[PDB]
Amino acid sequence: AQYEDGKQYTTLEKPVAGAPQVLEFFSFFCPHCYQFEEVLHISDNVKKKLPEGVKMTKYHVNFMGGDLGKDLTQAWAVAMALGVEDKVTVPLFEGVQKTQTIRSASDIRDVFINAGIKGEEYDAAWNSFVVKSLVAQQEKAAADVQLRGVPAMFVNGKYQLNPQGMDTSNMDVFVQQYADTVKYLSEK
Repeated sequence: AQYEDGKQYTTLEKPVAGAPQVLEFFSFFCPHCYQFEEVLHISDNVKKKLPEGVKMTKYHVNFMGGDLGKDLTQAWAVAMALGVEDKVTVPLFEGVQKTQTIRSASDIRDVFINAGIKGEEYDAAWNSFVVKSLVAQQEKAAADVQLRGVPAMFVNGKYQLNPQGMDTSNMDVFVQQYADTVKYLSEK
């Protein structure tokens, strides 16, 4: 076939019921994730090719960057709860990997403050039980597919994108191939 199990995607031996339709995992410590965000705009290009009625989910993971890696998963929960993902994603990636100015929870917080979220609003969110359950959801979704690598994308809790099996001569071509694959898996 043109799309083949083990080529552009793999199948989960243990499918995850009730899983989000399009579920992406990343870490602000993850070099390919930086690329996926800043250079390739993967999430964005997938969305433009997804059918009507499909929801897109993106979660942070703990297993990179130790203590700071966990802080970042809680901060991403804050970002989701406040709806400010699109204002902090780029400065978080650059603060962690480019300028290396993020070294503590306080520096993460500075990024939100500079993005215009208020101190009081950030700290309240940070400490809220709504953010706690949001952290739990990120961990549970990663746990369900026993996730040991990022970037990662899963479609309908059954299929896993396999970017290694796509050409990287050309970044635009890699992205379209990636997105068409999601669309194909989406319709499966």
